[PDB]
Amino acid sequence: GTMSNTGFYTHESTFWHSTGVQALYFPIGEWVQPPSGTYGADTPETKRRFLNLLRMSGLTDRLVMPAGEPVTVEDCLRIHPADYIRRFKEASDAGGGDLGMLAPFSKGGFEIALMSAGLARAAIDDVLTGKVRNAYALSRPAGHHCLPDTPMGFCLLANIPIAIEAARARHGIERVAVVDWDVHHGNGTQACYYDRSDVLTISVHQDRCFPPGYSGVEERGEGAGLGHNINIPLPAGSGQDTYVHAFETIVLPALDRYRPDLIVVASGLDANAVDPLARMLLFSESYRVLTGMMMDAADRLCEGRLAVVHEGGYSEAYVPFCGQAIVETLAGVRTGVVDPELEMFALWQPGDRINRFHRELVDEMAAVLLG
Amino acid sequence: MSNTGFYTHESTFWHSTGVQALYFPIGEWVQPPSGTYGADTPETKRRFLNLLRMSGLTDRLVMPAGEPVTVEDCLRIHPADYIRRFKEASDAGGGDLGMLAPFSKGGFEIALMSAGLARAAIDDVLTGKVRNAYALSRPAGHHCLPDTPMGFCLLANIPIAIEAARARHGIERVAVVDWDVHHGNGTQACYYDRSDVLTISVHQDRCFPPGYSGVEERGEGAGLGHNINIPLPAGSGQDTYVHAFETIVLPALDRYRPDLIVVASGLDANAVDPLARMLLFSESYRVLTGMMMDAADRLCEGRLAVVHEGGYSEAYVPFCGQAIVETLAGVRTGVVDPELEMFALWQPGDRINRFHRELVDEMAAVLL
Amino acid sequence: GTMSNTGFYTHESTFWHSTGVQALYFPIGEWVQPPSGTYGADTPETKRRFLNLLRMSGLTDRLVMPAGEPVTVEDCLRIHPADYIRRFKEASDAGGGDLGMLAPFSKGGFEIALMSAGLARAAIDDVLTGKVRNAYALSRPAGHHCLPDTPMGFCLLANIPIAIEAARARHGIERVAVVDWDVHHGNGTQACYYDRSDVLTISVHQDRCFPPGYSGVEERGEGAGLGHNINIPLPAGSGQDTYVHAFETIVLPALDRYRPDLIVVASGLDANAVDPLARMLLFSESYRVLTGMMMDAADRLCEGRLAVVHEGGYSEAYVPFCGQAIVETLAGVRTGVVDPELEMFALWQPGDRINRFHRELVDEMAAVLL
Amino acid sequence: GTMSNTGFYTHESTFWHSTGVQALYFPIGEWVQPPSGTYGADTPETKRRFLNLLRMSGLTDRLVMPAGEPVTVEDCLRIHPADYIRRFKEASDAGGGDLGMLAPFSKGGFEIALMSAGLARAAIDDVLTGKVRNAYALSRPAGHHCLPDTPMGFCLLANIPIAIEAARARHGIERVAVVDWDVHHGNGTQACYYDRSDVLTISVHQDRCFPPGYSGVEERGEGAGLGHNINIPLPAGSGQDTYVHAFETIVLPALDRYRPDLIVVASGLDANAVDPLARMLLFSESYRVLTGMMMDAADRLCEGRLAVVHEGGYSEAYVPFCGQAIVETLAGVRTGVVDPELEMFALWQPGDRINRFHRELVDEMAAVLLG
Ligand SMILES: OC[C@H]1O[C@@H](O)[C@H](O)[C@@H](O)[C@@H]1O
Ligand SMILES: OC[C@H]1O[C@@H](O)[C@H](O)[C@@H](O)[C@@H]1O
Ligand SMILES: OC[C@H]1O[C@@H](O)[C@H](O)[C@@H](O)[C@@H]1O
Ligand SMILES: [K+]
Ligand SMILES: [K+]
Ligand SMILES: [K+]
Ligand SMILES: [K+]
Ligand SMILES: [Zn+2]
Ligand SMILES: [Zn+2]
Ligand SMILES: [Zn+2]
Ligand SMILES: [Zn+2]
Repeated sequence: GTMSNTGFYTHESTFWHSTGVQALYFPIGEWVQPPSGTYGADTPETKRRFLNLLRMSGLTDRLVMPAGEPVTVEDCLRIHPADYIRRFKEASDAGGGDLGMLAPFSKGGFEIALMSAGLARAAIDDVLTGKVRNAYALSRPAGHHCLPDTPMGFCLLANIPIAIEAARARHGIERVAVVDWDVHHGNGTQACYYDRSDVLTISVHQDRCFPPGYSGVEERGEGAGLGHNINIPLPAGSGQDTYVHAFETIVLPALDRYRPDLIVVASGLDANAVDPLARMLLFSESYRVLTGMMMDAADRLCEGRLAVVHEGGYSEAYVPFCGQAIVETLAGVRTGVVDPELEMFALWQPGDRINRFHRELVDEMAAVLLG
Repeated sequence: MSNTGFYTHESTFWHSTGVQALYFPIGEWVQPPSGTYGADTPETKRRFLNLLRMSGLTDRLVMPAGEPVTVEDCLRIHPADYIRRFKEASDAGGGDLGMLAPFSKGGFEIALMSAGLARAAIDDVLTGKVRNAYALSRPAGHHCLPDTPMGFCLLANIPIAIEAARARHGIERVAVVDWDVHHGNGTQACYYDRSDVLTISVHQDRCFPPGYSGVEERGEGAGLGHNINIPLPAGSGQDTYVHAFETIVLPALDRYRPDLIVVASGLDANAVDPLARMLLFSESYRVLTGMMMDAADRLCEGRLAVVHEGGYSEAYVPFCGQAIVETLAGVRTGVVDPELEMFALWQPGDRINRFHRELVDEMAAVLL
Repeated sequence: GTMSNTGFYTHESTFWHSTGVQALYFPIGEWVQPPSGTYGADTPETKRRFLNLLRMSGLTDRLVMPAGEPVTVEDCLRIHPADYIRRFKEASDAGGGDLGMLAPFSKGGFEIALMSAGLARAAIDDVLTGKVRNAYALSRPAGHHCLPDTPMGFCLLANIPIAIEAARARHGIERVAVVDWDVHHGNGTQACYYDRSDVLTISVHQDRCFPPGYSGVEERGEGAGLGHNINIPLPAGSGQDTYVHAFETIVLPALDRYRPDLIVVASGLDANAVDPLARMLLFSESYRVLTGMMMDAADRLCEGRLAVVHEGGYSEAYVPFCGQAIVETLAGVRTGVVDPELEMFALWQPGDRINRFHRELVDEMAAVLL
Repeated sequence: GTMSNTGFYTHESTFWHSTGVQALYFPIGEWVQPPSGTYGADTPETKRRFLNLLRMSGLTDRLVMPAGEPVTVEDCLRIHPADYIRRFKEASDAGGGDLGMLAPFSKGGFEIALMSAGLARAAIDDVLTGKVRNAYALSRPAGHHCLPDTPMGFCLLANIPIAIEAARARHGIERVAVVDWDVHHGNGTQACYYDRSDVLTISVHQDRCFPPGYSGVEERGEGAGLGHNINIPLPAGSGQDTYVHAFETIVLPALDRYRPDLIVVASGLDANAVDPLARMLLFSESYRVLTGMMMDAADRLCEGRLAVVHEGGYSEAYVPFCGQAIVETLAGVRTGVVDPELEMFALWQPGDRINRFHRELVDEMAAVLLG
């Protein structure tokens, strides 16, 4: 019982990153009144409360929890140009700033970003060397929107690509699949590997949400990357049925065709049923099913090698239950935690008429993407 | 001076639901919140009023001093036992006498004031002191059953206000159009067997009450045909809402011929609300308010009273509320909604909208 | 009866000024963790809750509440150099900043600072023209630490000096007294008039608090201003007895000798018993006493002309009861408001031994200053 | 580098205790408006931020940090009557309550109180068995105002007395000294041992603060406890000089005469210079001095056996720097932490004239209490 083979990678400094004073994500000034209680959208508590519940549940006693270690600037330069890293560190040493679109940070945010990327790097490395069978990295700030030279949407470094390239330099790995179930499009991961065949990048996201107006079915890669990028925009208001169907008919077959040597999941929990930053209806049970599917795929394709890296998630109240369910599934253990909304959110799921239409939309995309 | 009344009182912001994480009670697995506590926080309503003041619009609004309803007003809807137990709990430490309707010490008096804002707004529209009105009621009312508070609602604000107007003025027909994203089960129950109020609810399918749709609940006895439930799919945007108003709500009002239109205006269908999955934004509420004003112009001499219900985004509710009041008053301000472009880009695609329109068209045929 | 002759000057935009993300007033960074919940020290709620209680009490029905109007850049230039105003406006048009010592502000803070100063200007003007007998201006951001060229300690413009100089240009008023009972030293007001006899500046403050380490008894002005500045540093831990003694034996006699044509109170409420930014023991009853004393002085010396301008106060929970008590005293009415801490904060007051010693310290200052 | 002999005892559940909605400590109601941001006075963050800074500082890598274990009902009954324990458990199983004066708690507060007391019990036990040389227990809820029959002032169980009596039953310890430097009077500790000679209870506190109006110099015990209780009320506005003089002239000589076999410090951090709940002027350097004096006393009198148990402290911004200073002193190490208020809070200290008068008051008390 005792110790599982699942690693959980976290460091206190990830909770010290601050985006500044916003009302939700709206900058103050003009017509947006400063907030009185919670400021910001990516608040530390939207990630800390997940860790706190994990500790209260007792699960941490059964997890491998290594000390966090930051990436180096050299690790960053495998993805980002030296000019971006210089200006980022320069602003961080002053009073912070925002070098992209909706990517604010405070004094010292550079070092925290290095630690966050280091949690992902260590999780992927420890899975590859067999120190653990699978892993969850509680990275904050997130990574999947960060382009090589432009931070975006709360993401300051390209966490997953940095971790993959660091692993390639130290281990060599023939093919990697990144499955992004954060509710927003993983435009950063897509851009980092768009012209390459050695990473299959898959994103399931709310149609048109972030980047705003973007769907992306027709963006399949270019050059050697043609056919190695898969975008699955789902309608707002999709629930577990739609997500499970997209995984069954698109994600899983795409992974079987590609035969990766490692599966990385970009795990945003912002598709949850009460998140302010999207319109989806997933709940804790949904994340159990999706995690189980990814574990099954990793078991069949790459000896169970599955690394899960946190991205978004904006409900302080409900994100902890979804994260708890993921880690429980990775570790193969249940706890005494009771999700208080388990039945309510099941009753909120769309009816059969809506689910049938959403499946038809998914089937149409599966024909376009897999044939 | 505009001819639009805005009814608000400071005490409505002093009602508190207690410590919850969102709406989850704290306990073994729900950690107490660190920043904002609760879901119906005072700021989800005060920030609307604050923006109205910053915009200058309050200088052109009629803003009477709030006056609470009396126990006699409450007893037209609620049994004396409920009102007694409510007052007794409020005089102690508060409590929760229903399902998800917590309140603190003194919450009874605040609920009387909240209902009084709705009573005054409706009365002032009926007597013509103002052409239309917005009542910033908190706590909300549209989930409150005659003997059971529910879903943040402690008294049946709109029904108390209608029955108070009837007791002085005698009104033959009133229509209540509820665009709060949750089903107005309280309004529905107060008038379910009556023809003198047409109750219409547009709500997210299955949301609150959880799993409830309600198309088939069309009234009973003398009220048969006088209740209309319009469940819309989660993820519906402006196109779907406007179509449901064009094809169901407005035709239903035309047939019924109300002497007064009351809108139960929750702002929780907004695109970033935590408590629903809809995609309305400030421009959507301008369109819907314009449609209700045009209906009131055609049917009842512009008599339109708008009573606040839900809305849970502290950041974004103010811009939606501002847009409604600007539309009621017929004046624009310098306020620019910073999310106008983004929330337009978020709207559903044509394929989704076409399917949602088919679903609305099917209900329109059934609902006559 | 019906309406009073007391004005209350407030504008919604004053609550929209933000100092940014700080833990209390500490900047976030390597060792100061970002706060969860309340960020900053000068939070909007430390002033808005005062107004909210005033509304709940019903007192606003009987107060004159004119619409707020800002001061102009021209009004500011009577005190501040154009270079400061230009750099302040420049930073405010971008993303905010901090041009001094512990004076952060956000985008648009310049226009809000103009409105805050405008509340003080209008309050003083309306008292002078007789529109109201007395007034309270809920200014935020505060003003009494702002030097002519350097903002400091949450103060971005010199509210009271700008208001006084505007009243001079408009009405030619000759002698004004400023009595500053904010718990911190009014170094800005002192600096603005240090060489001038047409304003008597008096500050009662916690010894060494803000500016840190400053006491100031011997700084009594210069030139024509010699004898027209009075600093009364009181020990940390002083309560109502000590404050009342300093007012009876120093403040009131100084006003009698100066013969002002207007009394302005710089009213910070941060000497209250639970404030985080000072160590004093005043409570709502204390502010009734001090306000009555200032009203008595104004009644004797300048026909009741008394304008009260808000400065500091950092207890969201308790500042409202102190502000309410001041405004009730100014209007000569009582309300149904019950201060829940009256019994406890009276029990917290220092014992006789300490009060005796504090009185001796006050007596020594009085012998020097008078 | 390597491990210190200092224990730090904390459990996640102590941060889940909630006092409910109060503005500061004022109950909400007709004239106290509900708070917007921070609710309550004893907020979880007033203790968690101390732990968070300890982790950031790297000091935790060199501290012994055992898993928290709660006390049992048997342990509580050594101090509290069965009727109180029964009623406390009953209210906790429902929806919480307040069984005393200013001691609210929420559902499940009973189990959390048992854990909080357990942190103190284990700290004292491990100091006594030699598992660590000294220890800090981050107890929350606090204990030192709790009377045997009546909770008070945020304290639900008598943490320190429960811990001492548990140590007596298991180890037979003969004499213990409790030195309470929380800014409020330790009326709970005083009551628990008032007629006993086997605990010397010393409290340094702001005169008249809490319980309100209480000074207490003349309350020196009864029966076998005569001369074994020492109250040192200091004036509001006292700073480091006054506190240090009180320790040099009263606390340290009292410990030398009593010859304890263990020293327990009831460590509230609410004498700090920005605390809302008192009027004192201590800062992080002051707590280094006071902790060093207690360590020197323990070194001379009881083989270094010193257990420090958290009580109050209500500045979220500043309490962490004071707690960090104490633990660094116990462990005998420095870190990279920079207290940002060192220069300002030194400038705030009282002038010579006040310090001389406060010293005279202290001298008069030493003449009554020790001679
Ligand atoms: O359909 C059942 C119906 O029963 C009636 O008694 C309630 O008042 C209605 O609101 C409800 O919908
Ligand atoms: O007066 C304003 C000043 O008050 C002092 O007590 C605080 O330490 C400073 O941070 C603040 O700026
Ligand atoms: O404070 C502890 C003691 O205080 C004394 O005044 C009481 O008489 C004692 O019974 C009590 O235990
Ligand atoms: K995605
Ligand atoms: K509805
Ligand atoms: K002063
Ligand atoms: K003490
Ligand atoms: Zn996301
Ligand atoms: Zn609603
Ligand atoms: Zn001050
Ligand atoms: Zn204390």
